[PDB]
Amino acid sequence: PIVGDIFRFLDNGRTGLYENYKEFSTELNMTRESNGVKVTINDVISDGRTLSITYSLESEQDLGDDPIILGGLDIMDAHGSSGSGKMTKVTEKKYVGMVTTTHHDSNKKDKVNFRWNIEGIEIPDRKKSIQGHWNFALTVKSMDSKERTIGGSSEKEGIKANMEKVAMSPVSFILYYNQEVSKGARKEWDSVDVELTVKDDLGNDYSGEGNGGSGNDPYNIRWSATFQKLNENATKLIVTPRVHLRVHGGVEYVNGKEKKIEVPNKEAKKKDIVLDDIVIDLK
Amino acid sequence: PIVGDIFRFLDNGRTGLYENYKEFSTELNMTRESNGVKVTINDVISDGRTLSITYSLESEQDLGDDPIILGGLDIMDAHGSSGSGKMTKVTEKKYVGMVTTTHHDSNKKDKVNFRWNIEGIEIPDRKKSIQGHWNFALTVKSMDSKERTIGGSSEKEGIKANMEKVAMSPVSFILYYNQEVSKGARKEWDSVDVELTVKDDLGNDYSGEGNGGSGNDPYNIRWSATFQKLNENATKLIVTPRVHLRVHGGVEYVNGKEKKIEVPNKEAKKKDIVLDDIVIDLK
Amino acid sequence: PIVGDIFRFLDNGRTGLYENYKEFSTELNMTRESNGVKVTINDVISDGRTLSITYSLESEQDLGDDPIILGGLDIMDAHGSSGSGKMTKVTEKKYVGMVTTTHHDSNKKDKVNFRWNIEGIEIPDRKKSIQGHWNFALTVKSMDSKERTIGGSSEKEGIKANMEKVAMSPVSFILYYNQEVSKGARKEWDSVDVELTVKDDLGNDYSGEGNGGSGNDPYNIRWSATFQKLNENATKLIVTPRVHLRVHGGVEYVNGKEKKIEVPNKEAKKKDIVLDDIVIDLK
Repeated sequence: PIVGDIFRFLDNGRTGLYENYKEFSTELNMTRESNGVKVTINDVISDGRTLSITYSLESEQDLGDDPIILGGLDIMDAHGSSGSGKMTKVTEKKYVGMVTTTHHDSNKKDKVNFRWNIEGIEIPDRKKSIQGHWNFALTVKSMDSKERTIGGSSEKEGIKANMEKVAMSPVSFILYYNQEVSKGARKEWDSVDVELTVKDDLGNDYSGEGNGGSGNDPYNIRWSATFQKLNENATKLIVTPRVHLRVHGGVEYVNGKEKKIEVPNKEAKKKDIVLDDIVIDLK
Repeated sequence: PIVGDIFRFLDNGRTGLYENYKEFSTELNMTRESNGVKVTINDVISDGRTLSITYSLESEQDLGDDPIILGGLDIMDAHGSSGSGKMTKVTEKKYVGMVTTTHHDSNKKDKVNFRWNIEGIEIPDRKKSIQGHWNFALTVKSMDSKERTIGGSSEKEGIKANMEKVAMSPVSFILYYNQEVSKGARKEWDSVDVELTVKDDLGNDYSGEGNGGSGNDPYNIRWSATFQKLNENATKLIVTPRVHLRVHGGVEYVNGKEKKIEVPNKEAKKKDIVLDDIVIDLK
Repeated sequence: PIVGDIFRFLDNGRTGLYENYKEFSTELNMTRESNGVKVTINDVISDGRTLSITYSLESEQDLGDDPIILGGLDIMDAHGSSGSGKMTKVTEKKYVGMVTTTHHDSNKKDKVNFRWNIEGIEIPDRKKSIQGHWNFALTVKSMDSKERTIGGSSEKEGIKANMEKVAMSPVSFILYYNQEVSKGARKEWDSVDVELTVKDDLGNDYSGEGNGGSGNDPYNIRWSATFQKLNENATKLIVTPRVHLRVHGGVEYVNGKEKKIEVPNKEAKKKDIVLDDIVIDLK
């Protein structure tokens, strides 16, 4: 009850990644209640890399349209961490959502100890928050995954994508990789962002979702993304790096020398998208 | 100054619980000030079970109608914890409030070490927050209480309330207890909530307030509540468990078979309130 | 890029303090990215007393006018701490800001270990937050400063300002001090606030900014403030303590005894500003 599978309920309208999550999840339906607010933490699961959690939020009284969870899901001994969260209305007193955390410890964790510590629910519609504490402290065993360390790359505008690792669970698979930007390229561009699109030998496409990036400069970022149950008959992944370059503010028309149209800075120049292409042996 | 007794000022319009809190409180009026905002932490007190704190908030500039404290009151070595907070305007630059935290360590704590760590004041009226840090780190000695471990219960619809413990301070008293729900009952209901109402042998009623609940499933929840200075001539508590059952979304009219009115699901059925009744020896 | 020197960009319209901060800063441009939001932590610097950090915030999608950083900059082994933060729009997807934290460890710290842990970006304009994690864990070496322990004071209305310490970095200098309030004075006043204004032997004035205050009662507060690069030819600081006294709610007119105007409480009385004056040997 509420919604039967929160992972699929939340997986919209480009779709697929969460498809096998509940079945591989540990169901807990463990509850905390203060101040008219019952928080339940439903399905639980851990890549080894990323920990995803499913919850409900029920109240005595309207949360409205976009309640804000104050607090945080925290992994003990995460080295860095990144994350995401969604939430969706099912009734004006029921909400289901998902919180996701990715640690940046070099190796994956067999057991993830985490604490979900909520300190408040803001109800922006009603200008107000519900104060209190709702806490869960628990550790989860990770599903196993096969990781191979891989290489492979393509360059172009200065600006170049390196594969690092691949990891395959029963439910999903992960691509680890990073972007490098040259002194040339850094200079004409201030937001280089390298997306990968995934196919296998075989026809198929993979839906996926970033898990966050990191860097010591604004340009050389290690990233990783998670994608759909790898197809069992696939031999090879074909990876295309989409690169989205950007710099605007205001700007100029130069009706010039005549009668030709011309902007400083160059109006098509100064924020574009480019491509490349890599082959990974599932082996 | 500000308001003389924040505990009573905050205790509205069903009334009584906080009545003796200030007198048994440790007054500290310890202050922190950054960014135009002076936070004072006035009265302090600890059940052994729950820690309640009283504060003022003064600013240079309007908080408006419902300022939001970003941060948290945290008990060191709390096992779980729950809590509540209220705040009330006294001037457009003065606010008084109370924060309450309940730990779920099996035994009560003689000393409670806590940290009140504020990271911000949102001013939803003005769409804005005041960023900063205001921190108090301090430990409080608990008032003593007499706790007896008790049993006693009543069942009905599957769905059954068990007393666990009673604890009596000079200022207030606590009932520990839990609800159990059967496979039968769980199935027709998704929000069973067991409230207790308290009398003594003697006429009197007790105002009280939940301190939070906990469970490993959505149904079997350990709870506790706090109630008024127990009356000294009372011998026995008479406890009535109010049970509020719920499931709606949309719904149906069936003008049928004729001419009788009929909803799926059954429109009076599927969210009700029931009762029972228990006797506890103050002994 | 973005803005070249965030410290000066943020230093408005009484101006000077941040003027030499970037040059003495450690530039890091270390980045974290989740959920469409790239947070960069640009310039870094530490008084020994206070740690100031500069950052950018870039998004895929409007932050609007006053985004709210949920989370906190935290110093490990800070004894108490206080802080401040500003942020300013540069584009509807670019924001630059500064966060400042002051620890109240008796001695200054040669290395400050801190964690910047962001758990969310509220977008009050759009009623909404972006959930996730963006974390930086890093330690900074402090710039050296010359601290002398000093005394000196002036009294008046009961109510009296004591110098404690002075500390001079290459970029800025700090005055440590405290206010004391007598039983007389405490009684007619509930918000005594002692500001200092700074000159040297020499003509010059110093822009400065509180770093927060602390006290075990609402009145005797240790404070400190930071001011501009001390002028090299200065021999002595001339410090004037401005004292702002306050108590209003409502109030009265007494057309009386005739025809003279008279308010209870006394309408000019009950919130004023007074002064004093101290000489510190730079020695």
